[PDB]
Amino acid sequence: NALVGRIKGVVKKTRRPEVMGALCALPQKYREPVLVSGTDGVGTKLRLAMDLKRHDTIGIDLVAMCVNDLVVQGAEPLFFLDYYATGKLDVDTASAVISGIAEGCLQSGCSLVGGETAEMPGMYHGEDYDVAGFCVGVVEKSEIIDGSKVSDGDVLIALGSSGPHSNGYSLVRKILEVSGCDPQTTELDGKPLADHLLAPTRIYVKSVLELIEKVDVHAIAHLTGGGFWENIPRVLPDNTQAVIDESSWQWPEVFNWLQTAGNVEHHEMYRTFNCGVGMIIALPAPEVDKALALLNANGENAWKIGIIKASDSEQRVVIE
Amino acid sequence: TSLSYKDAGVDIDAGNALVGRIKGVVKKTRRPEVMGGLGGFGALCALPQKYREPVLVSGTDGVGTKLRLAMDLKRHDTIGIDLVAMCVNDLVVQGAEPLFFLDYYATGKLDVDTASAVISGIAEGCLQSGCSLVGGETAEMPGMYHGEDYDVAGFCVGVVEKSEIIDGSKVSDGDVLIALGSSGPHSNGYSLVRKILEVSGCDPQTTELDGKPLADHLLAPTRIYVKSVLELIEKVDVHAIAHLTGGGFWENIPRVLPDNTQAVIDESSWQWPEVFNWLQTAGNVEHHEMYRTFNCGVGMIIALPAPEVDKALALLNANGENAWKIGIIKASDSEQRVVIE
Repeated sequence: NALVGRIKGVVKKTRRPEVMGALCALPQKYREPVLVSGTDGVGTKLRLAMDLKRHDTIGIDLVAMCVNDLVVQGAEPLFFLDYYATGKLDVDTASAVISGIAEGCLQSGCSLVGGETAEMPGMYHGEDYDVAGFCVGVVEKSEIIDGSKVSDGDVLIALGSSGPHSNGYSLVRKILEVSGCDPQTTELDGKPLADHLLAPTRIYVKSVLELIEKVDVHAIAHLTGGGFWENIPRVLPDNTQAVIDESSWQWPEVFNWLQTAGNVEHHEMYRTFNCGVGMIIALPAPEVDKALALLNANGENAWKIGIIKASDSEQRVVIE
Repeated sequence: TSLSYKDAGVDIDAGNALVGRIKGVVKKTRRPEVMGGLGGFGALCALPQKYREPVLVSGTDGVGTKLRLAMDLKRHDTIGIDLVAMCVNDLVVQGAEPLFFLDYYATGKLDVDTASAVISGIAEGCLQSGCSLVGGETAEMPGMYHGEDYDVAGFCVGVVEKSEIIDGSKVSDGDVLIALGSSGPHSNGYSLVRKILEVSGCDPQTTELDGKPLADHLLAPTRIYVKSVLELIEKVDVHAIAHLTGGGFWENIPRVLPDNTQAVIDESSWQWPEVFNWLQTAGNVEHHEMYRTFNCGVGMIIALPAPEVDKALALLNANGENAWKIGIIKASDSEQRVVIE
């Protein structure tokens, strides 16, 4: 009860006109609407936020991972739900998480329409909590980005990340342990290391939806678990190879610190971390100049990162 | 020494291994509206052609207290049915047809065997509900979950025609209440169940109730009423539907009745299933608390006009439901909203 009064405003303020067991009509502009759905958790980044006593942006991470996966196929995020599971309910901690979820929903354009807080005393020790996220998007059936248009000669455009986002934090915590440094004390390019590590995942919803309306996008890859090696081939047709130009961008410094402090090898960095790339967009070469101009002028860090070539190689991604 | 995700890591491939094993069981739930996605970034499902103004009905849930007892007795083939049943039975309350379902599975180290049995129960619940299991997430957080503990959360999406949303405004003085029998406690009242089991020193596996061990009665999967309720709305003017969950008769029945209306329950119209008689005796529970904690054999209550009762009962009983007239609706002259006589 002490929580529902502190979070009834976030459900009210994120409300879309379509919102009426939560009720939400479909946006009127869709003639043949197709529902796109997904669920997620924040991951090991929860443990780092707990160790740091910083829960103010965990809810942004939760929404971002959901909504970024929806917009990959061209879907407009419609509504969001979360399942807050904990041992003993720390009202201040849950309020900070829900505030972050509300911020993520507002940036995504979707409404926080439902949720639940469950208390499992014997399963969570301390003040631990686990939050599941759930989001539903709508895409026009004819406008689904199914990746079937990815062809030889397409150019790859990368969108910069705000940091590690919400993947690879199991390795982050191991690197911090073996280095023994204090993340709040260790300064890194003028900011504490903890700020680099806890930075909320960037939400690409509005910029991608603006892009699809103006240029012809063939596919989009959200770089999450498994980094480049696992996520890029998910959008590649058979007999195609993605060639990444490693010189086209510099890693944000947090990834250099992680590599050095953990002695992490080249392939492992591109598997565990996004290394500064949140998303990769495949599109035909004549569309690149328009795409880069739109993205960089509308709040993104976009650059030409590579190309797609026809190839029967079993190594679907090359980072040279 | 070069640090890798194998020094700790969540083991994404174990989650990928789980999806590889249960891929066939999940495929069997696929509706015609389901479309293959790009690379699993999101699940694609079209809207059913039936709906001219579709309104999406969504909800999340967990089994919570029943999960504790299910793993304390080390039987987890039906808790996935409970997770789906709680979602989909709530959707049909407003008239929504369940469309698709997603689950969030979290544990310390992924036991692929235990997870596959839970997912198979979720898929089974989706088959009974007519919805598809179209996605999920498996999270490996070794430091947060100790022992063999796991947590599972469900998310469901249903569709309802906008002009047909059931909000209880059609409830009238004189509406007859039909009840749908439950399969047991379903998924509510289980902190009291665990307390009664403790204070009585009862091992529910070696305690026989009517020939079956008490654990079978306590852990019976929640009955799914989707297909019976959707047919009822199709063939009968349904005014309201009460889903008896947490809070029992006293809390859930008024939640669907409009203001200045009262439900009068005829207690002689049914006998409590024996699992509730056992819990009442072993816990010395007041009957008023029984109606507060447990559904006492009544999973759902439908309000509808008196002329349509015979057709409704014939339809429901033809689907295998345990249906009977449980009470009536009358104007509450600033009185209590639920009365059990």
